[PDB]
Amino acid sequence: MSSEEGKLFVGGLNFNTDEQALEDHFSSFGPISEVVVVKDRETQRSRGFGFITFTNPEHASVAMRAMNGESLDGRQIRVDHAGK
Repeated sequence: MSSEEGKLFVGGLNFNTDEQALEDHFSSFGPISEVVVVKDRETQRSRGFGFITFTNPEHASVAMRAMNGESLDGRQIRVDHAGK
């Protein structure tokens, strides 16, 4: 992305993954500018893919560093930094 968005790409999201679930855990790892999660509109259950925006690429970098392929809600997710 080459931008100060700090957006990370999370894959394999847990079914019980939400904007708050992702924001809370990723917040702990680093600042969260914004959070977005793709889920079922009829089941309201995460589909295994979501987007998370950080304050700065540096913050985005820490989260993927501490979460890439790491058990999120008991299910490993892959955080590929959109920007960094």
